[PDB]
Amino acid sequence: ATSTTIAKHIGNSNPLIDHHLGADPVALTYNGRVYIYMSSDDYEYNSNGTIKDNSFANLNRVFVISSADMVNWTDHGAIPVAGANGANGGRGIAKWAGASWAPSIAVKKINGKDKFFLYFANSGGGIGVLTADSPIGPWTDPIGKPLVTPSTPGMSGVVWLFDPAVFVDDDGTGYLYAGGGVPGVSNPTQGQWANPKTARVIKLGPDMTSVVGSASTIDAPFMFEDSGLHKYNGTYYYSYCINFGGTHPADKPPGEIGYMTSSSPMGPFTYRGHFLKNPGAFFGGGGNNHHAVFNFKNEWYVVYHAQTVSSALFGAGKGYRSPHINKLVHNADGSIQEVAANYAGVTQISNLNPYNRVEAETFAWNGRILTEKSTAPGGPVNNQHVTSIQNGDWIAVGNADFGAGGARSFKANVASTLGGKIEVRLDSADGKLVGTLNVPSTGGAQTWREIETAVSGATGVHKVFFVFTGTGTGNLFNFDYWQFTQR
Ligand SMILES: [Ca+2]
Ligand code: NA
Ligand code: NA
Repeated sequence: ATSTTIAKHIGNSNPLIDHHLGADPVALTYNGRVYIYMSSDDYEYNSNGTIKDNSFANLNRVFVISSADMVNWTDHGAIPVAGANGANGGRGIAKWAGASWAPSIAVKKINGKDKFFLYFANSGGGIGVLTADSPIGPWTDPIGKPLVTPSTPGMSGVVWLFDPAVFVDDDGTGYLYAGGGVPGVSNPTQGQWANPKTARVIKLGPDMTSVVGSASTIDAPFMFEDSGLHKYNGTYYYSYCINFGGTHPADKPPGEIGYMTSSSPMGPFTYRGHFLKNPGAFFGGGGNNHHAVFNFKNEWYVVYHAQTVSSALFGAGKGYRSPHINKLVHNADGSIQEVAANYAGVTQISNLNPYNRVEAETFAWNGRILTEKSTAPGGPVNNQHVTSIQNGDWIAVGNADFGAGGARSFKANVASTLGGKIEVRLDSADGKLVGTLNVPSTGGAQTWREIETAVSGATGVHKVFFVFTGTGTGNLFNFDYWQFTQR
């Protein structure tokens, strides 16, 4: 192992991923996994190949990752949401939409079957929705145009119609929160900064792809954007990013996450405080806040973004964002403690079972690879592979539990022009070697073979490193999935 981690260091849980970016995160909790959906931040370049500032040109897909344990993330690749102005190569799902910003996600049992709803902002041109039968798709546009526009009843007054947050209440009723922006265009008055009145909540129909009645105004003081709704102990918590303009009182600090409570999902809400400081208060690279509060495996957390990957790569954040998660604490009086955002992040909550098929694109740490959609036959929905593997690169999983009996062998599905090796190491990238898998020439980068090799010394709970070596300079092989066999 020679390659180093960009930003997510071995033993640390933030950022969630660093092999690519992901902005404006939101969380779905579903059947033992947490899925994070993100805006498709990707590095933009000047004509001479130098990095430039993010201009949101690439924000036309939704990136999806998931975890059972908060440390190992499965990369589910990208939903080609926007389909206007070319797609997505003609493959965009929402043909009327040029962008898909700031996704929100919901699940609802309909007709005794779980259905999934992905919402997004078409820049400021309105909020759309796609549906699927799985949290990872495939996705359908059941409407063919925005779900909500400025002409939706109650939506008049919204300056920026974006950052959706959709909540399915305990009675099954869906609610959409959206909006932001500050009225008064170039120079808002002090009062316009303090009460923009651009936050909205609208009740959704039973089908989650229509609205009922009109939108209500949520008078979020110093509203900016980044609506959020969670429900704790019977109380609804509307959270949002506070704006940066005008003078601000001590209790409504610019750019921090504010929150309000109500006994009803549509209000009236009462301002309670703030629980997340600006990204730059904790990290390198600065940036504006975006967040979602969620309860996964019976603990409360907040997913948010920071510019921690671009900052490490370039020495400035340049508007490129990455996901983070930290614990969120409610007090006895229903207030929320300041979120201690950091790199350490959340300690692994359960072990990984190495004896099932584990996607190669399920990993906790990596020393510089990429993931992309795979040509491998079979595999889960939107199956990816690990690629851009050069000599010295590696990936690692946290706390694989080999058990007392330990592993007998190691299988890997690979595709290779020239061939190479996978070293299986415990604890560190230079750690105990338990096996070496010889990757043959398989016929090329799109011809797959599952290879098996011996393992010994793999018992109990360890980080596991897959260290890639070979003589070639470019790409040694593509790596789809692996599996250990029990002794
Ligand atoms: Ca795979
Ligand atoms: Na959001
Ligand atoms: Na690489």
